[PDB]
Amino acid sequence: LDVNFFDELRIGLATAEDIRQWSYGEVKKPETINYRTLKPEKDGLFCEKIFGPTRDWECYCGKYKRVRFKGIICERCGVEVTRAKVRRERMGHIELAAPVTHIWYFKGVPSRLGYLLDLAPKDLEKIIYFAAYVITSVDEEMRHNELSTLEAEMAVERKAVEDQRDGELEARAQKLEADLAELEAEGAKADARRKVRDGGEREMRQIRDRAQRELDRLEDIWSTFTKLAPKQLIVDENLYRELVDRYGEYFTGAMGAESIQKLIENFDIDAEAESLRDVIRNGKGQKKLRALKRLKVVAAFQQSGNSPMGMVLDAVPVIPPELRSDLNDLYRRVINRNNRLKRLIDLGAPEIIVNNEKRMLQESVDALFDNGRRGRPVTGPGNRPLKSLSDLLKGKQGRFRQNLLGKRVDYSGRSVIVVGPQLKLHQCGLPKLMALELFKPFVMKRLVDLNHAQNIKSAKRMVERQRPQVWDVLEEVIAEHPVLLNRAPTLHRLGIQAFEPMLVEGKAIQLHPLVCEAFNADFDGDQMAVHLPLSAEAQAEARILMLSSNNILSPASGRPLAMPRLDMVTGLYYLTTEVPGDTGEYQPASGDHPETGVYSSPAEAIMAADRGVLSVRAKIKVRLTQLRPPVEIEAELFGHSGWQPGDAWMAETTLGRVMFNELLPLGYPFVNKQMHKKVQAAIINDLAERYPMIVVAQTVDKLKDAGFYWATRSGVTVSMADVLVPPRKKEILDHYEERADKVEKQFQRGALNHDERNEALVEIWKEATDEVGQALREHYPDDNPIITIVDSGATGNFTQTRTLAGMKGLVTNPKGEFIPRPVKSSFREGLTVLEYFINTHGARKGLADTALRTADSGYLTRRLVDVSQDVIVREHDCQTERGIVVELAERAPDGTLIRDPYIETSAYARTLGTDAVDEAGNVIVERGQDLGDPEIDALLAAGITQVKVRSVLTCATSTGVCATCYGRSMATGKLVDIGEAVGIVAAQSIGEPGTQLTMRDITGGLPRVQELFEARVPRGKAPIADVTGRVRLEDGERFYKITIVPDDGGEEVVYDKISKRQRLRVFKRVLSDGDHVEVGQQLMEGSADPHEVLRVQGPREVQIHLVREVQEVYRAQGVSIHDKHIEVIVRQMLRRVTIIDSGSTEFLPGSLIDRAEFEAENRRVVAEGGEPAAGRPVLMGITKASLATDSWLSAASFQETTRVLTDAAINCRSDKLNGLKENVIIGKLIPAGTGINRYRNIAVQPTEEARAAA
DNA sequence: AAAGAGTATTGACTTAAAGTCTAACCTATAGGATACTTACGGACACGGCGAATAGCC
RNA sequence: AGCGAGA
DNA sequence: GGCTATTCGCCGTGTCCCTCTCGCTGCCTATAGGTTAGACTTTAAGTCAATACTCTTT
Ligand SMILES: [Mg+2]
Ligand SMILES: [Zn+2]
Ligand SMILES: [Zn+2]
Repeated sequence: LDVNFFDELRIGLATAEDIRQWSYGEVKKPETINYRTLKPEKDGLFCEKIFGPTRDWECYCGKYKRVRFKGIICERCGVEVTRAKVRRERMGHIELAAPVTHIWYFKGVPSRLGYLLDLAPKDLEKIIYFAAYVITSVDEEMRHNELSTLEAEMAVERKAVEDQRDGELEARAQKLEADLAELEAEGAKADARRKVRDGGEREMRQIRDRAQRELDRLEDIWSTFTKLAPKQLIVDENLYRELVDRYGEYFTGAMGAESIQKLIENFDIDAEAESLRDVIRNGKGQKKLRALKRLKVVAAFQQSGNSPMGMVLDAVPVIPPELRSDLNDLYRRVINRNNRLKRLIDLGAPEIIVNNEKRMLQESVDALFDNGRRGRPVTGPGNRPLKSLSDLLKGKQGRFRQNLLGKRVDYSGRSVIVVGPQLKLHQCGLPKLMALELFKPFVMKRLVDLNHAQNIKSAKRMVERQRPQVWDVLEEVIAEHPVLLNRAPTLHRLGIQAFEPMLVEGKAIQLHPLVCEAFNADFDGDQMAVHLPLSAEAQAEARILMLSSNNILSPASGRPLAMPRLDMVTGLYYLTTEVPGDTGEYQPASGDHPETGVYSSPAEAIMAADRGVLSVRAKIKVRLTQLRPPVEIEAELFGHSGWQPGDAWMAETTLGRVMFNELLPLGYPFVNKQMHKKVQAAIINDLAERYPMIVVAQTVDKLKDAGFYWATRSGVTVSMADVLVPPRKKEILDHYEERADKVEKQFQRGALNHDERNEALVEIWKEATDEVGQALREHYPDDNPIITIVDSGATGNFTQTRTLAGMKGLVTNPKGEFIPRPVKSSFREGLTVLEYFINTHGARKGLADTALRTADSGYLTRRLVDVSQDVIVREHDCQTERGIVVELAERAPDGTLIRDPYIETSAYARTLGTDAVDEAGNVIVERGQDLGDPEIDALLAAGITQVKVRSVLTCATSTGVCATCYGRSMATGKLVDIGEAVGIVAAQSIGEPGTQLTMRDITGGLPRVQELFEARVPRGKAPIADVTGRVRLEDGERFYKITIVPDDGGEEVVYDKISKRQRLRVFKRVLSDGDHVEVGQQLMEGSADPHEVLRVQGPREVQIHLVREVQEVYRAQGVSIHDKHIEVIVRQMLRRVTIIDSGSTEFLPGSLIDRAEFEAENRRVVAEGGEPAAGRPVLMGITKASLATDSWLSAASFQETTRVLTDAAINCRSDKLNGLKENVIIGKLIPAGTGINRYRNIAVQPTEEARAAA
């Protein structure tokens, strides 16, 4: 059977010997099962004598029927009596009467047979489908001697044909003499005599033409010989049969697959490989390019021990009888045609019939291995293609991406989800029936242990009728058993989290609200699947790694994802905001009474608020004795070691803020700020950074509770009366309609064309839009429900508010342009019919655009994951000096350090490569620090901008990356572990903001991202500066010519065809003709292809370019992704070098070889004679990088299955099963996280003191 | 010390099963001779190939 | 195999 | 003067197109051999039942 001894997996061409070695028999009849008794036939497609017994442990006839007869073969029927399941294991084989060629190596462009034999594809096809003869052997020296003899014999034949030729000419002459005698002897017409005479000499012209035909037929054949050599096709078999009958010897010409077999027999690989290598080394140009193409496959066969006989097949293997009859029918066709061929050869048949039958057999094998590849697919009942033996493997519905990496699983459930706010963050409701069913084994065990049932089957009966006693035991068993909750699609790592389940009454998984965002799961009919870990390892993994309370911060940007939002944030905003002039406010008036605003303790404040005296949102002064004061008050009152739990201090704030601040931990200082969602996020981020995660969970949960309660009390409701239109709307409408009418009049006088007036109206109405928006904003009070919800950060944006009251605005044309009408009505006021009809365009287009974009995003994520499927941490530190530089703050022209806007995703969570230096002073922060917020603050304060940080790009470790160079784990909040699969995390983080990554020709959306990671030359390829020099732009419409005089160098280069419509990117000032340029300044407007920038500026500059561009496109929509994930991908992109000089070491020119292996070869060859094989770095798309891996089982799982398997087979490639996809497919443990060889084999034992306790 | 039950004998009766033989009834194969002798989306990418010009035979 | 539908 | 090679264009074929879930319909005749199936005649295995003696329990 099989064990863990799978260290290496090998694929290769299977020779006929191997095929008949695998087979346990030889099916030779097209009979599946008897129509009447319904049993397999002898020697059929389901023969029990071959593939085993249908029902286990008896032969066909039944002489032996029990287990003790194990491994015995019954003499009567020959069935080996054993287990029945072996029918899924044993193979047959069909011994083809004539050879056939495997399709994959024939039709898959480039035709590997064609390249191996150097036969043109059309030619080869005509050979192997019996349409044109091919020679396979020829003669040499005796060829010379009989060529002289044959020169004499063709002199004889030419003389004979010329003799008949002149005899025909003389017969013409005599018939012409008779004709002229008739013409000029009898009385005939003046022209009729010349009619017959012209006709006669016309007959002679055709006779001389026939002569020329005979000449041709002889000398052309002689010329065919005089330069004859094999592998030479001959169409028009008439010439072939002529040659054979005249030249039966001196060549052997064949037709079909066996012809190719013979061609491969008389084919020495070493001589052809040497000749091709010589041609490449000395010959240049297109000829070299083809010769290189063939050398690929020719070397593939040379280096490996597999001979090219495997391409032509003598026997076809028979898949075991589980396929069970679409595919089976194809097999029947093959067997029918093979048997008929055998009979035809036996009886003795004309060449035509047997040749046609051979062609039919070839076509049948073709259809079997791949139906529809060549010619129309073989169709079945209902006129549909038969699912060929290869269609099982390819596509979405192929075996690789429906059944191997993705499987359906037992012990799982699914239900709709309903918000439950009463649950703790680490809990999830689970309906009683679903839990009972899922846990039916465990509850059975417990109720048999409890003696509620006598035995297992009685217990199973007990549960199947849900007897009343089986609920208490159920509560006992479910306790302390984690469960995973997935919500498809799992866009990112936080799509699946482990909760502790709890029973709930009715049929609905009660989810915790705070994790809603993590799932993006919103309660209107989403269905969340539930999975149940079983093994001790799985339960530990779920309880520890996956627990919902253990994953608060996003793995992408680390911002808290359990943060309160929507309702809770609104409640907190209402609680912590301050309303001057409210009841119970503070007033310091004296001379008549005290301030009457202060309170002894917060408890006093709540007791007053219970009375209708103190509002929760009034300014007051409370003597706090249990909340830590802010930094300044602590530093003033206590200064050094203020022990707050007993100390008291006077706080001038609102009671609501006090009630809030009690929810934070004891150590957190008093905040005293209005709780915008932003401020909440900052608070939670700081809390997670400082305090342990469990505290973060508890605080977040308390926050949710308070938020919901106070949102209920917040008094936020929507009514028409609460939606206040702006009173100045009509005046603005008139004011801007006046300009619109003016533009209409100017157009009606021909002042401007349609496009110009469309743009003018667009501008006028957009201005009107902004004006009414401003009027509405300033018209609203602050306490309004709508402004309250929007401005608190709870949800929605002011554009929606403005559309709700005021004016919706310009509506998109279904092409994408702007309707110049535009809509002038608020939804509150109610849109008119035509305004609504115009509006529908935009919404329908948006909905449509969502679908295609999510499809493309999913595909992109698949690509990125595959490329990064093997980027996992391996070492703590490589100590590599190399690093990248990040700018941080930029010097102000007046002199000042303004923090760079995009610092939170660039330098945060990075390890310093070199010690910081200040004014050539001491080190503020030395090498090897996480560079968390205080560090960057210190650097900014001291006055340093550029800092050298370590990154994955400049990581010295060959395998994966090291912990330090990668930097901080964004999710865990500390340094990375030695098993984290940072590659998968990176890719998923890039892909997650898909769809929400929208757009508004050079691309700028998800297509632009794809292009950046695909290395595709952009459409708007703006030229870039190459060498510093004064520019001499010339004027060419669509073909700007651009000269640049090199500062030092060679020759200025002019760019023949560059688009004029672009706008020159500004330089040190707008870039203009006559200006000295840089080595990288973008000349024109638009992007630049990354290959060019690489070739100009080395690997570092192209790296920085790619990261900057992708980050830009993402930032353009406001999604924050840390730079490091991108760095990981671009690192994966730059790992291969192109070979210019082969040196003398097995490196074909143009080969894409890994840099680590490149260096290894170099250190191998420096000794024993040095031949440095020069190479240059190169940038290759994500797809190519993935498909260039050293693992065929992963590349095959990825895409374009047929080609990758054919290539790997020809190379006899062996997969070492080191990646993640592979380990998934074969079902052994991934080498990542808890699977690597340092954790996978930990030894655990008690202590000697513990043994003493025993 | 007595009685009842179990562990044996033996014969007597009984029924499944099973090994021949039949028979008859399906079942698989071959053959049929006046003369006729031709069907019925769209984008990316690479590799197999138009149009040109110059040099060499 | 084909239809329709939810997220 | 013509053909081929080194240089461009041009066109054709192949590959890909997110995930998860729910319900419903689609001529004839002649030979020879197998074939089990079906009944007859054996068994072989099973069931009943008389009898009696010995051992254990009350
Ligand atoms: Mg929803
Ligand atoms: Zn048998
Ligand atoms: Zn490193």
